[PDB]
Amino acid sequence: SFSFGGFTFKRTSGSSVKREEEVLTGNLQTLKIRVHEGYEEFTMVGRRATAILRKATRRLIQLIVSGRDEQSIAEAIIVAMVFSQEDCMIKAVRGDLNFVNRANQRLNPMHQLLRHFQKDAKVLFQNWGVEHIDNVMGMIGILPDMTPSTEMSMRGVRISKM
Ligand SMILES: CN1CN([C@@H]2O[C@H](COP(=O)(O)OP(=O)(O)OP(=O)(O)O)[C@@H](O)[C@H]2O)c2nc(N)[nH]c(=O)c21
Repeated sequence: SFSFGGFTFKRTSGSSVKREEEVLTGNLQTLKIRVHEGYEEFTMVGRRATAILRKATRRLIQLIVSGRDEQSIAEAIIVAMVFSQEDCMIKAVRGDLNFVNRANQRLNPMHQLLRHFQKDAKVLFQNWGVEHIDNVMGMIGILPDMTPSTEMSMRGVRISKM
């Protein structure tokens, strides 16, 4: 297990090979990220939300989240989207990233991204994408403005009523 974004991640299936990649944000800032290539499934546990995530190579496949309120659910979605390393997330960055930790040391690139989207996830959610969903009992969709929907949801994302 490891911790990211206030969530305890535990991998429950799959594996990944690693490779270094440089990505370029819209503000023309180069970020050096470590990509984990391959299908993996994780449970995420937070203070007020939990999630199950399936990802592949820079690609969120499926995310289910449960939480007490809109805020904590949003927090889990943000962490999963950043963790996915999806291009649309990199492209959602606005301005330069220069965040530091509690010892004023520069955060590594995944935490630069996390901090950025913890401040504002509007562009992230807006650029992520939406899809039609099926009616499945116990599950509901969520739109980029956090409105629930029985018909549509952000791509790959479902909210559990349980
Ligand atoms: C995006 N990220 C970041 N990340 C981090 O990289 C750590 C795992 O690195 P690792 O131990 O070198 O790879 P691992 O798959 O565990 O190797 P192995 O299973 O052979 O022991 C995780 O604890 C986590 O902090 C990731 N780890 C996994 N498994 N998948 C991922 O997508 C990611």
